[PDB]
Amino acid sequence: LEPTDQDLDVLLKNLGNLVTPMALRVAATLRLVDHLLAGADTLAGLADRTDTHPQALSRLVRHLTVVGVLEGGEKGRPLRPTRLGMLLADGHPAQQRAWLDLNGAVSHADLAFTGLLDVVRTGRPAYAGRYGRPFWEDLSADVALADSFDALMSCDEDLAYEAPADAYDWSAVRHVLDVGGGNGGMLAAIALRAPHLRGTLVELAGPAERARRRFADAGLADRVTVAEGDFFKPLPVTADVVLLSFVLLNWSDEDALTILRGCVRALEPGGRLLVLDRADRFFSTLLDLRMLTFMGGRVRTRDEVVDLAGSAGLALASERTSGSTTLPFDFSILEFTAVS
Ligand SMILES: C[S@@+](CC[C@H](N)C(=O)[O-])C[C@H]1O[C@@H](n2cnc3c(N)ncnc32)[C@H](O)[C@@H]1O
Repeated sequence: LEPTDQDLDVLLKNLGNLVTPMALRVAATLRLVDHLLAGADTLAGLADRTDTHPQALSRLVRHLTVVGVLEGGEKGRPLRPTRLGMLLADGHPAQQRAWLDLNGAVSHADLAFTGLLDVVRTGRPAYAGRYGRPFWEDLSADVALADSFDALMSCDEDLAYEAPADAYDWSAVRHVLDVGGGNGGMLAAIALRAPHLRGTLVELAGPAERARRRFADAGLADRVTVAEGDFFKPLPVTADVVLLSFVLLNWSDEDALTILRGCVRALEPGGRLLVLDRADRFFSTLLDLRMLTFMGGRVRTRDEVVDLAGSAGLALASERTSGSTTLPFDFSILEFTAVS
């Protein structure tokens, strides 16, 4: 095959273009579009409001103009965002300004993509190599990253867990061990549906503190407790139900296996281990690479989790996938028993 000039152009402006996406991130981070919409319409004006180097900013601004994010400033027209540029306004529902915000977790993490070669070579995430510690430990210690990461996820919404909680019968369930339960959304929805149910959530300090508050707010502290812990170490209690809610997808096959082995060990005899997890092609592969690059994990298909569970001494007992009005993706609950 012989590449056309159009192929070359698309490679240079788009696919191989690492400059423009950083310009967008700098643009979002500086609230450039917001400052323009609030009245700034000159370079010195924007520079003054962003505390940026006037000449350097003009250069970012020329680029942003060529690529279609800003317009005007014809060297006597007024500097302004384009229709596309309006995506960076603070309140657009697509939250693109938050996604690109270098202060935010996702964009911050995206920068670790400069270590992608090593990621493809070793299968290991680049995040720690860039920032000093692994993704979740970083988010745990830094509330701005944690909250910013959470704010962009549908799981963080008010009714996020109603449907999955609705999908399983908790009536006879006595004690749920919620491994890496985050701020406790699933556990709370469960505890509310099952008044006699007790719960134990194991988490890093950051999310543990937020889960404590969620449980208190809900009148659940009497029966749902929070334990700060490392789910790579032996779990602190046993339970007739062990829950992994959107946890496995964050880990490599190897790390996910060590987590499950840990869960099987805390699972009381006869108990149930539950894994709740789960154009078009572009977005899944994007997500997949972020997951790999950020934390060493991946979205696994059903069978893949089944085989992984099988290697942890678990056998599939039942499976259910369903949709929600809240989530942009259907969810699924894999229910396992100890095969021994
Ligand atoms: C997808 S997030 C939250 C998952 C949550 N159960 C839910 O329903 O969304 C994954 C969680 O695993 C937690 N985590 C990561 N490493 C951990 C570890 N070593 N010990 C405990 N929790 C950990 C993170 O703090 C994060 O809250």
